[PDB]
Amino acid sequence: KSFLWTQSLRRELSGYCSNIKLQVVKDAQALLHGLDFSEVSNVQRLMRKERRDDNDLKRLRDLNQAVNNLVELKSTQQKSILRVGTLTSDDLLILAADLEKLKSKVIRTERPLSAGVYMGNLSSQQLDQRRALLNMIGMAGRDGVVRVWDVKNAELLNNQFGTMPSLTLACLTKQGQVDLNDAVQALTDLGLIYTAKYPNTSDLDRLTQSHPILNMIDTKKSSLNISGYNFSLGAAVKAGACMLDGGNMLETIKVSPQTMDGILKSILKVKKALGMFISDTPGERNPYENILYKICLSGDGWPYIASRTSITGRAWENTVVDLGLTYSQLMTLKDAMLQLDPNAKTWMDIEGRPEDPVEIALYQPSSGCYIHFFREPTDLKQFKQDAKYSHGIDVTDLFATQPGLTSAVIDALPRNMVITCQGSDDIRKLLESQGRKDIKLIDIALSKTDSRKYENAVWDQYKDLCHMHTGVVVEKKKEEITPHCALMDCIMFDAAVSGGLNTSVLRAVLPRDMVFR
Amino acid sequence: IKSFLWTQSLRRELSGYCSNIKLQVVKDAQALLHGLDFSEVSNVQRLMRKERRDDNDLKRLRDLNQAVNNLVELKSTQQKSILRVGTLTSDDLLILAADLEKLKSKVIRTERPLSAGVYMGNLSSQQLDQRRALLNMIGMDGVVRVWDVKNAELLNNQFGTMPSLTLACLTKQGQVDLNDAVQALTDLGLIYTAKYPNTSDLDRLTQSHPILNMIDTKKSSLNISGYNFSLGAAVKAGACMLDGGNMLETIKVSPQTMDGILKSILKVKKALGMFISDTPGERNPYENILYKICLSGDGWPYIASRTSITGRAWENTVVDLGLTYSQLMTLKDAMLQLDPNAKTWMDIEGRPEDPVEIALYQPSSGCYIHFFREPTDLKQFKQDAKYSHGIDVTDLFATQPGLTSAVIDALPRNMVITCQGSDDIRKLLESQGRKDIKLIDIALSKTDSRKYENAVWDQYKDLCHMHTGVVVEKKEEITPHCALMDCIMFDAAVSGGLNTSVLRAVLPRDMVFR
Amino acid sequence: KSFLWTQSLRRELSGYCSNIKLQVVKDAQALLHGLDFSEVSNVQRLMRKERRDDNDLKRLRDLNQAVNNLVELKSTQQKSILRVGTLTSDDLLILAADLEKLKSKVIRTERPLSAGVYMGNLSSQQLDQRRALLNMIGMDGVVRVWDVKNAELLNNQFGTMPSLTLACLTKQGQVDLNDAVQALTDLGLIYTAKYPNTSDLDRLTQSHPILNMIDTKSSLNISGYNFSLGAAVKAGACMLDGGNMLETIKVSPQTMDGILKSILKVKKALGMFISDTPGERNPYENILYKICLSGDGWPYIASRTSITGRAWENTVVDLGLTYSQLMTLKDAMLQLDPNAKTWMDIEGRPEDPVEIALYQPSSGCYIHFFREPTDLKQFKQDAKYSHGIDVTDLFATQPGLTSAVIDALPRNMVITCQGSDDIRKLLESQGRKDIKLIDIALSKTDSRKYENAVWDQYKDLCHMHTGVVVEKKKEEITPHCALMDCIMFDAAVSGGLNTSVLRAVLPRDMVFR
Ligand SMILES: Cc1cn([C@H]2C[C@H](O)[C@@H](COP(=O)(O)OP(=O)(O)OP(=O)(O)O)O2)c(=O)[nH]c1=O
Ligand SMILES: Cc1cn([C@H]2C[C@H](O)[C@@H](COP(=O)(O)OP(=O)(O)OP(=O)(O)O)O2)c(=O)[nH]c1=O
Ligand SMILES: Cc1cn([C@H]2C[C@H](O)[C@@H](COP(=O)(O)OP(=O)(O)OP(=O)(O)O)O2)c(=O)[nH]c1=O
Ligand SMILES: [Zn+2]
Ligand SMILES: [Zn+2]
Ligand SMILES: [Zn+2]
Repeated sequence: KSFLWTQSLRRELSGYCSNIKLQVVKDAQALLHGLDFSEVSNVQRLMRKERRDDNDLKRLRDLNQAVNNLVELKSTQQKSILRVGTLTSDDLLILAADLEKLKSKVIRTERPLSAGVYMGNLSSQQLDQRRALLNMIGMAGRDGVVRVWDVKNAELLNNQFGTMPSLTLACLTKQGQVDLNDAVQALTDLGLIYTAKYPNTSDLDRLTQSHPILNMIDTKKSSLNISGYNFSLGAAVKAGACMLDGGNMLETIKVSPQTMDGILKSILKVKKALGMFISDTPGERNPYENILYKICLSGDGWPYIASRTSITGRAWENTVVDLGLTYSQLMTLKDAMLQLDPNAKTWMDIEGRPEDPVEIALYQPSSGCYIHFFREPTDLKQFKQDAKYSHGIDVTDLFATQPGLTSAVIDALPRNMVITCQGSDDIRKLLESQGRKDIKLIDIALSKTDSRKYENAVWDQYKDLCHMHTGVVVEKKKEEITPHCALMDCIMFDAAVSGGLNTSVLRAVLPRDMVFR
Repeated sequence: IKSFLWTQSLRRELSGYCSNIKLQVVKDAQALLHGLDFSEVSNVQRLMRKERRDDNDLKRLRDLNQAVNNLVELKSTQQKSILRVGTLTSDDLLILAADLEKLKSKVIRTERPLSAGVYMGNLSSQQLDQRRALLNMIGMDGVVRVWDVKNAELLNNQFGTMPSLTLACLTKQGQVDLNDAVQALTDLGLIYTAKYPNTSDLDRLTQSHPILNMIDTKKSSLNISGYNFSLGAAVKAGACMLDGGNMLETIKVSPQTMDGILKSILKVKKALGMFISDTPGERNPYENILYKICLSGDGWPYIASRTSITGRAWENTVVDLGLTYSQLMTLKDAMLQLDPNAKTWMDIEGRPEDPVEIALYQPSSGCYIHFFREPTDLKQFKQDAKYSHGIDVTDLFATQPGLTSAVIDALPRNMVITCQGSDDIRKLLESQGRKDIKLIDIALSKTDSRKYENAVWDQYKDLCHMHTGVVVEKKEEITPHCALMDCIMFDAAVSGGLNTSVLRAVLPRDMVFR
Repeated sequence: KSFLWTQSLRRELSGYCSNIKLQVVKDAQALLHGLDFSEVSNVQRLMRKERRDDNDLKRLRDLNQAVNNLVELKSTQQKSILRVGTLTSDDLLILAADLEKLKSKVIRTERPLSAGVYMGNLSSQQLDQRRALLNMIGMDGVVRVWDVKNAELLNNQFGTMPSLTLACLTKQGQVDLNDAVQALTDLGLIYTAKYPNTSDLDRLTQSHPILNMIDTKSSLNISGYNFSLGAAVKAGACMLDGGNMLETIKVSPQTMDGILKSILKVKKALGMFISDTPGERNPYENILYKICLSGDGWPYIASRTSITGRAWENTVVDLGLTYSQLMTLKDAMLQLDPNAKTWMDIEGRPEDPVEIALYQPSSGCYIHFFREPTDLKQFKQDAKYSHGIDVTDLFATQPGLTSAVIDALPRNMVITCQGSDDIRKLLESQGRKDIKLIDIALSKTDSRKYENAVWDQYKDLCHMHTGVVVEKKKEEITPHCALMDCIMFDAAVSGGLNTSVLRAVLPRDMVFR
């Protein structure tokens, strides 16, 4: 049971807990004195939209920044590198495994909000499976892709949605029109129930007769559904936890670079004692997934309750362990593939020979999504020739690429997809070698001159999407020419067929974290 | 804890008998705030602070209880219940009877010493420690007692807690708004859905709910009143504020639902392995619910005013289908009242090898042992009836067997016993293997022996109802000889007079009769 | 820390230390000239076995005997009675309390090697707790190292001795005696200032190749034929000219009280104590064990393999179960399979029992113990018509075991018995209702078919029944023993009686005293 994991974590981590009521209340007073609550109200309106854009994201990020400026309980950017010492060698293997698993769960929980899930012309079963994923993660339109956030840089969504007890307190007070004191009291009572049990709707009902301010709490919302400006029971419980000058609440834990390793060691002791685990399914976190994510985000702050909105990066980026895709990876890849329209015109192109590919790309011009990844060659002799005369890739730059993607991506391609390419024999052979004989191919056969008419235009617009081509490439007359990229080739070949290049933002299908290791 | 597991299982099984009584408890607490003299509440708290209380004190208590009972609608009323086969099986009733007998013994050894008392004077270090241990377990001239009273049965059911009274006292005597106490106790009730609240929980609750600092966590269910603020009292009241959670506290019992409730308790018992402990002191959840329900087939066993209920649980609920181990513990404990060093008379009626009435009397503290035995020699008995005791043999059927051996076994080591016989007493004590007891033969003349005979019967007639037959001497009719009255009159003869004095029965008048 | 305690003991006992290097080398030279080191190799092979039997034990005890025959540094059987004198009355109370605590720690450490611990079908939480204990002490479904008829033959068979360690290194490491001597001397030097650790040993091996024969991973589940760091350090302590090494202490009956008095001065000064943790001995538990084994010998370094008895039996103080005994009892109970068929039977009434037995026939273990009666009048009837126990023979039995054993019985056991009503009441008395009972109800006649075969095999298991017992008809009959009953009631249900070694769950010195 989840509360048992929590109580044992409380028992084990008691020495890292503190009484922070005063500081949370002072932060709440600073917001009350300093924050535009009509702008809070404005951000609540934006979170009620089914579809949000960069203008919506800017409003949220600016408000988060204004909140951050007024409070003292703030997390600071602190990369942590975990080495043998307080943590054992086996401790470190356990932690690196569990963080790989959390990376998978978090990406599959958050990414489709921005990447999107195609929900148009699909079979009954596909629609059912997809709906199940969407429902599980708390998730229109065009076309027919379901996507909550349409933004140029999805990375600007990181860490912008956490609840903070001082904000929750200031907003209950100001937006609910009660005295700060009555707000503190209602939360204290919820805090007290939480010493003994997770509070439920029935418990909260009884509390609302005492404190009508608790009527603002929606018991149907989860942390998947909310921002720091919304009133979930989760937000209220976390605030109430902070009001006790008393009892080992995990929400009051502070981490510093001096206590990180020990706090993690204590978590691993409870992990082994209770058999806690990271789940393979996306959506809501268990107590262990939650504590581990919060601690690893920053070795300097209050993991549960400080303002975390100025923190860049993910927890698996901010805390690293120092001494064929996995199941976790394959699930990420499968769900990322759901963004593709199986019916749409889809280009494919490769660099390297089809029995030895080093760069592969697929491109759907209509929605603008692309698949793009790399493979280390087997035949280094032939690679060197292809490097001089085609692709200009330095082999040593491929060392950091994720192995196994060629198989895995090709296996995950929609059944009966139709692929368009420039030179059909190479593609067929590659697809057949990976066991896909069902994919139909359209060979375009453009002339060499017609093929590269939009070459300069494509590289002018889209250069930032590929940095792999570093070597000078020549052609026999020898003259220097622009290197061939699988991805740019899909885009220029499509532009040549279409008779023009549009200025479109493109959407990467694979996470960068999967393309490279 | 195993105990809270027992409570939670009972809550599940019994949920259909629970009810939403928030509004009634609060309305009752409202009638008390409007109606009750809270200076008298305060007066009764003063009296509960005394180490020694008397009948005047018990008076104030019962009268204030009557005042409380007159103001509230949540009241249990007198309802005797007889359990017969039906909803409860043959096997069920055996279990409940075995369990009530266990509870009875436990409860008496817990409560009776508060008024009967325990001698703590001139005893060995071993005995003093063993007695101190018992005393600590139960909340407590050589005798330590708390209630010095004429009729101790007037203590029954005068000390329960009740949600409405606790709420009304918190409010008035704490000087906070009613809603404030409700709020604080609600919180306490919420915690009690998940655990039994402890001192730590109370500490954290008080920091925001100052009203709770009136609860002193040292005070216990045992030796405290409905007017005092124990954690138990607050927890019970909070249980009533939720209107949910299947709180045992909100159960109502009627003559129609009694057998069904006890059947569900028995179900939980078999499933959890619940039991009545033979240890005195704090009640486990099984012992406690069993007590509370069997007190009345009509009320709210946990939270109603019960102070108008006469009788005890094993008297108001009965199963219709020598000493047991449970009684021998009760017996061995009741005997602790005696001062081994005091002057002690012993007299018997019937010959030494066939006793029918035995008595011992310690004139200094006024306590007495008195019981009966069925004769083996019916021939010699009828002669004894005509010439000595006038006891009708059939009136002895109703007396408890095996007291002769158990009492003589439990008599304190090295006691000096005074008697108008010595020889019949010796033989009998030797018969039971008590050679260590020293005897003083007083050898009074026939006529000096019975100088105070009328005086003694005049004052103490109600203490023995067993002598019914006409007794003659060579013939003229004479006053029958009673073992108890003889001890008293022989003592008066030696003393040169008889004091007007209340005596104390060492044995429960409930162990003498079956 | 333990080295702190060692340092203080060295300061205070220094007058009892002597230089014994010459005698140690002489003994090692006697072994080198006399001992069969192929047989030493054979006993090392036997100690590598995870499970060992009585043939293995005989090999060890015969080799130990051969060693003992060859050396002059040997301890002699010498019982010590401690009386008021050099030790004060309070000294004697401290020492009595400590020997009781040490007895508990020692039994909890060594006894499971032979009694066994059940590690079969149990919860996750039980297996974790039991694994922790087994790891602490250096250790079908029952894990045991020694499967032997008489585990007392294990006593004093595993001590390290400097002459043997020195002889074995020399011969089996194929170096000159002087090379081993100088190597251990250097180790002894380090020991004047610290307990040598792995880095110290690693450093020394680079100048002394012989020292790589030593393992750094203890004194538990090894012998004197093993090359532990402990044995090598002990040998090294003997190689030094002075420096107050506890290893060189000699005790006699004249010095014994004075040595103990001095230890107690250190105990008081440092706050030394006997731990309740099973496993490795701290220096106070160690010196007290070694001194109290014999009042005549070299407690750390002599051959001890001919001494019978334990330290709390060989040294005694003449002046309801303790915490230490309850710890011992809880651990003893780990031997039982909670899932196995288990008989129970009692003599005396359930309210007043005087003999209790439980028996698991598959594994062969039995719980068996006594209690003094409350009602002597009923007891005397039971003595004449059932059990034949003389009440004065119950005086010497350990009280408090009824409550303690029953409270300690595995959760959810199923118990088989002949007549269920008395067992129920007794179990109910200690609030054990989780224990399910099976009433086997054999006829009186079928009951006791195997009565004579059981007594013929197992008489030595109960000596309590001395009274003549009779059955009205009046004729003499065989007294009824709770233990023998479980055994014969089992044989009747099984249709035969196997010849089977039985194992007592409880230590004998827990049943008595
Ligand atoms: C991008 C986005 C995420 N979310 C949700 C999904 C993210 O996984 C989640 C991250 O929240 P945090 O994990 O940032 O929120 P929290 O720390 O308060 O969580 P908890 O209550 O356990 O302490 O926010 C939204 O509700 N709306 C959005 O638009
Ligand atoms: C004789 C005497 C009895 N008693 C009481 C102690 C107990 O309150 C009472 C027995 O309990 P009730 O069952 O009388 O008390 P309760 O129902 O409130 O207990 P709980 O909180 O568990 O519901 O006998 C005294 O307090 N003082 C006395 O002097
Ligand atoms: C029963 C049994 C005991 N033992 C032994 C291991 C230890 O050597 C022995 C304890 O012996 P001593 O206590 O006899 O050991 P020691 O004096 O050599 O050790 P040290 O001076 O370094 O503290 O218990 C086994 O090894 N296996 C067994 O099966
Ligand atoms: Zn490229
Ligand atoms: Zn009479
Ligand atoms: Zn026997």
